[PDB]
Amino acid sequence: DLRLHLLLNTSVTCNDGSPAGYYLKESRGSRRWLLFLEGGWYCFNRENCDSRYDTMRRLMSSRDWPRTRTGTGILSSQPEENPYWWNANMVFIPYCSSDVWSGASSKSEKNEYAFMGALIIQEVVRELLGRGLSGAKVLLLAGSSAGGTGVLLNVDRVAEQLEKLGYPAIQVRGLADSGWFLDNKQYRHTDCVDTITCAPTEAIRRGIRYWNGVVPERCRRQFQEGEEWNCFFGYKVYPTLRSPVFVVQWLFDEAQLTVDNVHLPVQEGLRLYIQNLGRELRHTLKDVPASFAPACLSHEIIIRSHWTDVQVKGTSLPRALHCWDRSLHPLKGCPVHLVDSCPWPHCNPSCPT
Ligand SMILES: *[C@@H]1O[C@H](CO)[C@@H](O)[C@H](O)[C@H]1NC(C)=O
Ligand SMILES: CC(=O)Nc1cccc2nonc12
Repeated sequence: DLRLHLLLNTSVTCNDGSPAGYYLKESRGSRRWLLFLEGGWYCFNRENCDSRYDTMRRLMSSRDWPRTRTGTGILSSQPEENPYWWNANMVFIPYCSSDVWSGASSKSEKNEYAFMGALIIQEVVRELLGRGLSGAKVLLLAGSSAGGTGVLLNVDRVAEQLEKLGYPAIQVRGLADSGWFLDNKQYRHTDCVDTITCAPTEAIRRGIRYWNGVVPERCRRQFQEGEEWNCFFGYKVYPTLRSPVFVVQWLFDEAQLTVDNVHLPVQEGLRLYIQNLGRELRHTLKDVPASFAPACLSHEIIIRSHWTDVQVKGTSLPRALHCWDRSLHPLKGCPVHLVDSCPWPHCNPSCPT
């Protein structure tokens, strides 16, 4: 299990002012640290953040958090379930800021909620240094869904922060799972009048000004003021990053199809859209040298119990991540770029059922 630790700096809080925290399994005999970022959508105005506080309060408050948690998938400590990093120090950071890990605004008398996702990550890193992280050699920042996007938004921040604090020997890397979205044309169109009819391109623009959200500096200087929402999209923010990032993304992500207003007898018009979405996602990963993109209709992977089962062209995800490890020291029989080529959901037989 991983034990809960509330942040000693109580000014860094969840949405409702309660302090944030992290769960930790520690491993003396290892200098490897896995920091996982939870996902769970977002909220971008007063009224849908109020609805989130009624039925998704654990994603906005820590007052009801459990006392331990069990690592699963890549966070497991059993080699049978986690052939990749079973012996590493494990950290699980609950997602309680609803800002795609981008906010930097406290609760005050102008703000009903606090959005401090970007600062939650700083404070966890700073407080973990005094518990072993100072002697680490690799800090892998991972996350799923909204946590996957938060990896891309924060991976260079964690590197830069450890450089100014006097720890230049720590190698910061990122693993973004199911956070590689496309701002594409929709299957049916609705203009942003409320929460259900507001596309992510436009909800995130409102979110940034509501959250006071931050983006990677070098991406900000490209799109400049008013256009920071572009940096929330994988193929646009990835080229500006310096830290090595491994990208995992289903070719037909269910969250991508949801925001595209697709709900699965498919006829022609829809057949082309689904096929065009798969080819478009492969085009964006063409220059991503460390990637893993099966042709399945699913969502999330790296922390599910059976994350070892999916294979792309004979290679499982934990093997590709191990091949990634060696490349950071083309390897014979140990590939890192694994993107399916068949063009319909479940054309790969190892897809999750
Ligand atoms: C707590 O965190 C805030 C925001 O990062 C910072 O301004 C403040 O100095 C911190 N306090 C301590 C005691 O570290
Ligand atoms: C759950 C989550 O974080 N979703 C998203 C983040 C960034 C861009 C997106 N485009 O569609 N969905 C997006």
